[PDB]
Amino acid sequence: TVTLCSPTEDDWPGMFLLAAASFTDFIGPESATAWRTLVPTDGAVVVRDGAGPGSEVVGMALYMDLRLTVPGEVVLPTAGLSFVAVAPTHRRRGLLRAMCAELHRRIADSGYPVAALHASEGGIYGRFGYGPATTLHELTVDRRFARFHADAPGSSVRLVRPTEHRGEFEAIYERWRQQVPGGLLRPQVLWDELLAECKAAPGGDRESFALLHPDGYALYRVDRTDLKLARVSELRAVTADAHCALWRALIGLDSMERISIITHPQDPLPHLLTDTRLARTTWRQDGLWLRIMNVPAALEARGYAHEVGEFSTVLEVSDGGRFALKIGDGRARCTPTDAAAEIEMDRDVLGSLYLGAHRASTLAAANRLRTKDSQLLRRLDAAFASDVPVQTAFEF
Amino acid sequence: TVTLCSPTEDDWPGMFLLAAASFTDFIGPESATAWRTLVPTDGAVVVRDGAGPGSEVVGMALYMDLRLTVPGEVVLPTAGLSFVAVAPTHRRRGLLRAMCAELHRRIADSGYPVAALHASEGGIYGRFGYGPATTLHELTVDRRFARFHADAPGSSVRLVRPTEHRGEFEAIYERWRQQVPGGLLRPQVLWDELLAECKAAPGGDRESFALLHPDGYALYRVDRTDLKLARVSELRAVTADAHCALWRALIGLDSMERISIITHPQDPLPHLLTDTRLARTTWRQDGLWLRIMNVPAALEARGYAHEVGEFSTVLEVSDGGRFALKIGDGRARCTPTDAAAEIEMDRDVLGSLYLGAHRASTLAAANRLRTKDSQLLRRLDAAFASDVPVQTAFEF
Amino acid sequence: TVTLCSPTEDDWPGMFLLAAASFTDFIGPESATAWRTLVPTDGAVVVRDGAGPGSEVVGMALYMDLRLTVPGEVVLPTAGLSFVAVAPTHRRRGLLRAMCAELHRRIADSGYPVAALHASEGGIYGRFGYGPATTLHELTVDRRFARFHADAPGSSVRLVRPTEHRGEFEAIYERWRQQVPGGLLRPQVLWDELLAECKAAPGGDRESFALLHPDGYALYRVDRTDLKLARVSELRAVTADAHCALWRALIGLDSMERISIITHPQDPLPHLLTDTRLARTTWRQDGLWLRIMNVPAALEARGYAHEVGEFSTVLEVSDGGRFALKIGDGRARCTPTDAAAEIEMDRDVLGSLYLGAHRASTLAAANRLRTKDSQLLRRLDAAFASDVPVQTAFEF
Amino acid sequence: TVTLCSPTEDDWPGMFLLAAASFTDFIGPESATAWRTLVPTDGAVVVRDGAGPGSEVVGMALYMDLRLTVPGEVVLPTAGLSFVAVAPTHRRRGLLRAMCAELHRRIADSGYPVAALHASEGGIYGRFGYGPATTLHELTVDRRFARFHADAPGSSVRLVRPTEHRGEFEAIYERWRQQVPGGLLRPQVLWDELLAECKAAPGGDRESFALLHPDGYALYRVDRTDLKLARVSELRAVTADAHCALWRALIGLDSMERISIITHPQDPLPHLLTDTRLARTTWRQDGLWLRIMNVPAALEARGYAHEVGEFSTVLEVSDGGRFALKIGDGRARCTPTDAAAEIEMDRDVLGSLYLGAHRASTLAAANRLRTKDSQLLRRLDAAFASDVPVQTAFEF
Amino acid sequence: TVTLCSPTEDDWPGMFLLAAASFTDFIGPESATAWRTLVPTDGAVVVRDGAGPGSEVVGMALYMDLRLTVPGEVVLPTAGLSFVAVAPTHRRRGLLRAMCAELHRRIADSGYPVAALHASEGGIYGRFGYGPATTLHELTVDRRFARFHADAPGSSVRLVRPTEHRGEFEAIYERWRQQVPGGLLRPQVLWDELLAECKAAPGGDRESFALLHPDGYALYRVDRTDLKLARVSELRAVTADAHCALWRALIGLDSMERISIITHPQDPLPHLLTDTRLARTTWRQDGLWLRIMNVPAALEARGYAHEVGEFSTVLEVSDGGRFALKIGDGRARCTPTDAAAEIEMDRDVLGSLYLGAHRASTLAAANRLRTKDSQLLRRLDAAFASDVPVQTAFEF
Repeated sequence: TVTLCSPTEDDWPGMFLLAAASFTDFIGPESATAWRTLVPTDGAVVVRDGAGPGSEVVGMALYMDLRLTVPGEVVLPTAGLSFVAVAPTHRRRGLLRAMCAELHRRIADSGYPVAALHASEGGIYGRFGYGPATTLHELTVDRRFARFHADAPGSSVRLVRPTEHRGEFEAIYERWRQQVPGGLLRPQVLWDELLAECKAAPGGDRESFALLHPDGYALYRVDRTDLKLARVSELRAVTADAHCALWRALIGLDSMERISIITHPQDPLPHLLTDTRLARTTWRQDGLWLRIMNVPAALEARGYAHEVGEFSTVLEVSDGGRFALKIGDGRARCTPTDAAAEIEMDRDVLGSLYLGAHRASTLAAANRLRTKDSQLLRRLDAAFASDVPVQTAFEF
Repeated sequence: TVTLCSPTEDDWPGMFLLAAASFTDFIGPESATAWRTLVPTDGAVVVRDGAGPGSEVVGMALYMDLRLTVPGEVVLPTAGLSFVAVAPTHRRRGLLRAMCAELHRRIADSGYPVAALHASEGGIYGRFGYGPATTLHELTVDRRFARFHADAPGSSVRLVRPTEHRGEFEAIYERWRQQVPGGLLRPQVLWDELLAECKAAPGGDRESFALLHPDGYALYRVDRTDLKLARVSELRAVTADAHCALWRALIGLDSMERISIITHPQDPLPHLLTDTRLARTTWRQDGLWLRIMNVPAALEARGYAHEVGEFSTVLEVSDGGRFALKIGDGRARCTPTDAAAEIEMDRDVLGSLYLGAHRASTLAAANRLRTKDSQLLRRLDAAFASDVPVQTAFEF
Repeated sequence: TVTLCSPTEDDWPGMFLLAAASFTDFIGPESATAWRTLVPTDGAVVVRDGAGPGSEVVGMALYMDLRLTVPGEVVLPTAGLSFVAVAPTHRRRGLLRAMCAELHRRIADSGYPVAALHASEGGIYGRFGYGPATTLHELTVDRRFARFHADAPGSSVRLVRPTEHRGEFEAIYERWRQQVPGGLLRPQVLWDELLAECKAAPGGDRESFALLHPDGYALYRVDRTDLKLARVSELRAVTADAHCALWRALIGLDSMERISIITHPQDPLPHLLTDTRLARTTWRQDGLWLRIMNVPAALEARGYAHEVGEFSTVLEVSDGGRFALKIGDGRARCTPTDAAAEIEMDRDVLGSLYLGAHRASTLAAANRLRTKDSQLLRRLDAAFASDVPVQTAFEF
Repeated sequence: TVTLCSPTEDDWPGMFLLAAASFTDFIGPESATAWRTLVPTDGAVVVRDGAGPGSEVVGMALYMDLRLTVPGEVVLPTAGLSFVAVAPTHRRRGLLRAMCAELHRRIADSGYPVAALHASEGGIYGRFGYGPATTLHELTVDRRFARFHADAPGSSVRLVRPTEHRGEFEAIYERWRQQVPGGLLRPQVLWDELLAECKAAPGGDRESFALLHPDGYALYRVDRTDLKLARVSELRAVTADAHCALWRALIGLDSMERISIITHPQDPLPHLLTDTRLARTTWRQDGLWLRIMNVPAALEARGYAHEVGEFSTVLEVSDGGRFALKIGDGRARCTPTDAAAEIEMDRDVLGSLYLGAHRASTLAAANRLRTKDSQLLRRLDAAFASDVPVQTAFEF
Repeated sequence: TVTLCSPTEDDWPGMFLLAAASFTDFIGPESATAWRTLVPTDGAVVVRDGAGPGSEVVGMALYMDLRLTVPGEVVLPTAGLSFVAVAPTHRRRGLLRAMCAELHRRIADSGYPVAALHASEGGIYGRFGYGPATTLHELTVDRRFARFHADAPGSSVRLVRPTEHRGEFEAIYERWRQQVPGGLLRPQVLWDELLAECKAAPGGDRESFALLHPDGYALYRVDRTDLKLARVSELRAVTADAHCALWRALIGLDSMERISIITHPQDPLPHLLTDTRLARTTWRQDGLWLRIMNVPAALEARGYAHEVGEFSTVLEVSDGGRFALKIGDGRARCTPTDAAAEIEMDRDVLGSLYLGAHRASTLAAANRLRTKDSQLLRRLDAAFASDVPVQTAFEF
C-alpha cells in the first residue's frame, strides 16, 4: 500500500501541492526552490500511496544542511528538518514516525552531531527526541512614554533602504551568528529571499526600512492591520552600543505608538528605559528545537562555564547510551561506561539543556531529569549555562 | 505652607480618605487597620497642608515591619513601604521625595539592611534606589488539551474548604517562605484578612476553594467575568511532588477551559505536560522591588553560589560607598576601601541583582552596571545566582 | 480504597462541597434542599475515598422522580439524573461508570421505563445509552424592525408582577406540559424556587416581569450585561393566539433593541413577522437527553403518527434486546423475538428518535442506525415523528 | 417620465453601473457576461428615466433559465430572478413592483411553473408571492476535539488541485443535483466561473484545494481574516460513504482549528462525531425563495410521501385560484373547483411548503395557513415532506 | 555637523526615503511629484547630516502655494506647509525649529499674509504660532431608520461614474470653494490625483461612485473593512437643495446600514431627519491650522459681521505687534500703535479666531485671550463670527 522513498523530480509537483495545503505561508514554490539548494542529495523522503507510475504523494519530509553556533562560539554541522507534512487523508497511519525514523538514520549516518527544527505545534516532537532549545520573547514597547535612562549608551544610525545595503547586512549578520548561540549561517540564497520581501506588496505587507549602524541593523515595517504599530522583523546587534543606538532610533519613530519585536528573554532593552514596564512581554514561545544525534560528539563540542570547578558524573540518556561525563576548564570529556548512572534523562531533555535556555534544576523539578544529588544538579546547572544568552536566527 | 510629620490618631480619617481616593482596592479601612498592626511606632509620615488644628492631609507614606528570605535561606528584617500617596491637588511639589527621604532615614536609623515595595507604576522608584527584584509570570493553561508527561510525578490531594484548614495552610506557607528567596513571613493578622476573602460576595467574587496536600496547597476561584476560567490566587508547594499533585488536581477541573496563576519564571509546570505550549505566558511584570539600605550588611548577609571560585573585587555604588568585596565558599566579606573601583552601579541595580532575578551581565549590557573585565562579570553573574529560584509572596 | 454507597445525612456537607466546586450555578445549598424532596429514598449514590468515620466524598450522583410527556400526550415516570460529579482529584478512575451503572440498576429495578438528563458536555453520555432528544434553539429578535404579518392573530395580555400570579402560571404550565412532548410536571417546590428568583438581586440579575394571557405567559428580564436586550426566560403558550399575543407584547418593549428566548426549532415566531430574518437563530444545542431503560415498555407507551400505514419489522438494540415491532393506528406492539434483525442501533440512538426530535433517516445517513430497506426507514421516520413539536421544560 | 422596457445593448453600460453600485460582489462585469448567456431573449427589463437618446437606467431586473430539482427527483424549468436593482435616486416610486409584475407576466406566458430567487433582504419578496423554500445552516466544527464515532463509515479521498479535476467535479455535481430537491443544473459557463475563482488573489482570497472521492468532493480555502479557519465553499456527496470520508479528510486538516461550511439542517455530520456539539450551528438563514407561478402544474409535478393514505381537499391560494387537490400514491391531481375551501394560504406560503423545508403545521400555527381540521393539517404535513432533505445549490 | 539648505535635485531620493518612512500614506512618489508643482522655487528646505558629496537628508519641510477663502468670500494667498519630517535618528536636536523658522522667513518675505497646515499631532504647532482654525466632524447615519422631515426640500440627482464627469465636478467645487471659508482652490494636478483614486484597487479600496446634482456632488465608496458601511469621501453642495437631494440619494443606498462622512459642525443633515440622533457624531478633530504671518494685512483682508456696531480697541499679539483695531460695517482697519493694550493673545489664538471656528469668549475662558471688558469680548465674538460656517477642503 504505502511506500517510503527518496523523491524523484517527478514527485515535485505532488510535494508542492501537499506543501501548499499544509503550510499557509507556503506560496511561493519559487521560494521553495531556493531552500531546495540547502537540501543535500538524499536529504528528502516522500511517502507514495500505492505503487505504479507517479502514484500520489501523501507524506514528505526533508532536512537542510545548516551551521549552528553553540556556547563557546563553536559551530556545528546541523541537520535542519522542514517541510514535514502528512496528507489530511492519511493522518494516523504512522507516516510521520516512518519518515522521521528514516531521516534520522540518514542524518546519523551522514555524521551530523545534531538535528534541529521549528515546531508547528508543541506536542509533536518530544516523542522524536527534540527538545525546545531557544525561547522567543515578544516585546511591545509603548514608545510614547519611553525615555532612555541616564546610564544608557549614547548620530551613528542611518535610515536606509534595505535593498541598497546588502553587503553591510551580510557582514553584520555573519559577525552576529558566529558569536551568539543559536546563530545560523545565512547562505546567499536566503539573503536573496529575505531581500526580496522588502518591497511593498499590494494587499500584503507595506515596504520595509532599515536602521543601519556600523555594528548592527534593524529591519522594520508598519503593521498592515494596525498603522500605529511598527514591527521589527529583525535586529542584529554585535555590540551593546549598536543595540542601544538602534533602539534610540526605533523609539524615535514618532509616527508610531508601539514598536514590537520577537527577541530573546535576556534582551537588555527593558533596562535601557527609565520605566522597565514599557517594554512589555506580549508573547512567549519555544523557538528552535534540538535533537542530539550523537551525545558524546555534541557534549564534547560545546564550551562550558569556567566558573564551576572540575567534576565527574555518569549520564544516562534513555535509549541513547551511558557516559562518564567529565567537565572542567570549560571543556568536557564524554566516554562510554557501564558504571551506575548518577543522572538520567530522555534525549529531548538534553537538547533543551544544550544551548543553556533551560536550567537542569528546572527540568529536575519536573522530574524529567532524575539525579542523585542536589550538588550535581547545581553543577550541571552552572556548567551548562551560557556566557552569551542564546538567541534565535531565522525560522526554517 | 506644607509640613511633614508623624500622623496623630486625629490624622487617620484624612489618611483613610486619601487612601480611598488613591487605591481602588482600598476599601475597607477595617482591613487597613489590620495592616496597621504591622506598622512600627514612627513608621508613618503624613504631609499636612498649612498649619492649625487638623489641617487636611495631602500626603502619606509608611512602612511595615517584614521578614524577607534571601538566597541561602537567610531571613532579613525588611522595611516594607506601602500606602504611599499624594493628593491629586499637590502633585509636583516634592511631597514624594520629602516623604521617602524622611522614611529612609528612619529605616536606616532603625537598622533595616533592606527596604522593599510593590510598585503601582514602573517609573517611580528607581530614582529612590529601588530596583525590581522579583518577576511575576502569569501562566494560563488550556486544560482541555493538557496531558501529563510520562515522567511527571504521580490520591494525595483533597478538595477542601479554605476556612476549615487554616492551621495546615499556615504551617505549609511557613515552611515555604523559609526556603524560597522572596518569601515573607505572613503574620496572624494577614491570615485573618486572607481567610475572610474566601467567602463569596454578591456582585463581587465567587467563593474560593482549596486543594490541600500534606506538602502544599492551592487556593482558587472561578473568574467573575469568565466562567470557564479558574483563577489560582495562591499555590505554595514545598516539594516537587506536591507541586505536581496540585497541578494534576487543577487540570482535573473539567468544568473549566482555562486555569491561570501568577507565578515565577522558573515554574516547572510547562515541563510537566506533553505539550509545553499549553502553559502559556500571558503576562509578565516586576514584582517586589528592593532598596539596599546598608550595602555591606546586605551583601554579607546572603549566601552566594558555591560553584564559582573565590574572587575579590572593588564595588562602588553611586552615592552609596565603595567596598572591597570578597566572595568565596558561598560567603561574602564586604569592607570599606578607597582602592580604585572595578565595578560601578547605582543603588537600584544592586537591589535588582540581590535575589538573583536579574543577571549582572544583562544589566551590564544596558550599561547600568559598568565593569572592568568580562571575567568579573561572569563571576558576579554566577556568584549572585540563586540555587532556589526567587518567588513572590503576598503583595503589600 | 474507594467505596460506592448510598449517602448518609453525615455525607451531605461533603456532597454540598463537591457540588459547589463542580457547578458554578450551585450556591445555594438551600435550593439544593428543595430538589432533594424530588429524590426518592435510594435515589442517591456517593463514592467515599477510603474507609473509616466520615471519609471524604469524591463522587456523587442521584436521580429525581419526574413525569415526562411523550408523543400522544402520554406521561411517563422518568428518572432524572442530576448533581453528577467527580472530584478533580479522582478523574480517570472509573467513578462515573460505577456510579451510573449503580444508578441505572436502581432505576431499572424501580420500574422507570426511561431516564433523562441535561448534559454539561456533549461527549459524556452516549457511552451510557443517553441520546440527545430535544433541541434548544435561541432566537434573538431585533424588535426595532419587527412588524407583524397581516395574517398574524390579533388587549388580551397584561403586564404583571410574577409573584402575584402564581396560581395562573401553575395552571397554564400544567396545561402546557400535558400537551407537549418534553413537558415536565413542575412540583410545588420548584415553583417556590422559580418564583423566588423573580426579585432583583444587587450585583446579580434585575427584577423579572411577566406578560400574562388567559392561555399563556412569558417571564422576562433586562440583561445585566446589555441593557437594550430583554431576556425571555420562559414562555408557555397553550394556544396559537396566546403565543402571538405574547409576542406582540414583547415586540412592544420599545425600551429594548433585542428580545432573546431559548425555544424549539419549530417555534412559529419567524412566520408572524413580515421579515422572517429578524427572528435570528443565535444558538443551538442539545436539550434533554434520554436513556430508554425498558425498550418494549417505552415503545409501546408512546403514540405514533396515524398517517403511516401498518407495518412490522425487527428491531435490535445493541446489548438491549431484539424485538418484533409492529406499528399501526398510532399504536405499537413490541414483543421478544430471535428472527433476523431488519434494523439495528445503539440504545442512545433510540432515545434520540423517541420524542421525534431527530429523523431516523438522518441517523441512518450517519450509519448509527443500520437498516435493511429504504422503505422501512421512511416508515420509521414517518411513524416516529410528532404531531406536536417537541419542546424543553426546565433544566434539572 | 419613467419608462419600462427591454434593454438594448446600448443600455448595458448603464446596467453594469447600476449593478456595480448595488451589489458589492459585482465586479467583474466579465462574469456578468457569463450569466448573461443564461438570460433568455426577453428575460430582461430596465427602467429608463425620461425619454430621448440613451436616457439613464434607474432600474433593472432579469431572469435566467434554470432547472430545479423538486421532491421525487422531478426537474422543473424555473425562472431565476437576479440582478434586480433600483437606483438609490428612485427608491419609493414603484419601480420594483412594475419590474416584477412585468417579469412575472413574461415568466407565466413563457410556461415556467415556478420562479425562484436568493433574497438580499428577508422582507422584500413575500409581497410578490415568493416564500423561503430552503434553509442555509452554517456549521463550524472545532476539529481539535473531533473524534469519529465507532459507527461512522470508514484511503479513498485524494487531496487535489481543483482546476485539474473539472470533469470529475461536473459528473459528481450532476449526479448530486438530480437526486436532491434544491438541486440546480450547473451549465458549462458557471463551471468556468467557479473554476477560475480557485486561484489565489493577492489582497483577496487564498488558493482553494479540493478533496476528491469517487462519489463526492469538497472545495475549501483558508480564511483570509483568520488563518486557523478552513472554509468549505462546497461539498457535494452522492453517498453517505462519500460524505463521511470527505469529513474525515477535513477533520484531518491538522493545521486548522476550525472548519466551517454552509449546509442544510439535516446534514448528518453532527452524528458522525462522538460529541455532537463540536458541530456547532453558527448561522441560519433562508436560502432559495420560490414563487409558484402555476399552482396545478407545480402541485402535480412533484412527488409526495407514499406513507400518507389517499386524501382529498380543496385548496385556495389568495388571488391564485381554488383547486380540488387529491393526493395518493405519492402523486397529486389538482383540478379547478368552486366547492368551499378547506385550506387557504397566500401564494408565498405555498412556495415555502413546496420543497418540504417548512411544515404546514408550523405555518398554520402562525396563521398564515388557515385550515379546517387538524387531520388535514397532519396529512398536508406528511404528504409534502421530502424523503431526501432539501439542500441549496449555488446562489444566483 | 548639520546644515540647513534648499534641496538639490540630487536630494530628492533622500527626501522620498525620509517621506516614505515618515508618512504611511506616502507611496507613491509619483503623486509626490504632482504636489511638487505646487511648490514654489525656494519653497523647500532640507537638513543634511554633515558635509561632502550627497550627505544624507535627515530633515525636510516645504510649503505649497495655495488660495484660501476667508469670511466675506475673500481669497488669500496662503503658504501651505507639508511633508515636514525629521529622521527618527535626529529627533531632539532642533531640526523642526530651524526648518520652520527658515520657512517662515521665506513665507513672510514672499508676501503671504497667512500660512496653514494639517497637523499629524495636536501638540506640535502651537509653539510655532499655528492655531486650529477648522473642525472636522464625523457623522455616521444609520440609514435603516432615517426618514426625512416633512419640511425637508424635495429626480434631480444621478448615479454617475466619477471619471466621466470631471468638468462638472471641477465647476461645482470651484463655486463651492469661493463661497465657503476654508475653501481651497483645487488645481488641475490635484484633480488628476483625486480622479485616479476612483478605480478599485485589489487589496486596497473598492471603486468609487458619484451622486451628481446640477449644484453639488458626493463621492463615496463601500468600506473595505465593513461592507454595510458607505464612506462619503467628499460632498460639495452649493445650495441647500443640492445638499438635501444628495442626502436623499445617500440614504437611498438600501444595500447599506450606515453612511459616514467627515463634515463640519454646522452640517444641517441632522435637521433633515425626523430623528436628529440618527446622524451621530462619531469623531471630532482639528482640521486646518492657521498661522497669521502679517496681522494687519490678515485682519484687514477678511470681512466681519455687519450686525455688531462699530467699535475700536487695541490688540496685542505676543511678539507680533500692537495694533489699534477698528471694526465697523463688516470691515476692519488695523494700524500700529503704542497705546495700552485692551486685548492680548499669542499668535496661534488669533489664527483660531480668524475663520470663526472658535469663539473669543471660549478662548478667554481658558485664559489664552486676556481682555479688559466683557463687552469687548462679546463684540470680538460677534464681529469675528462667520455668516457662512467654516468648512475644510482637501488635506495637504
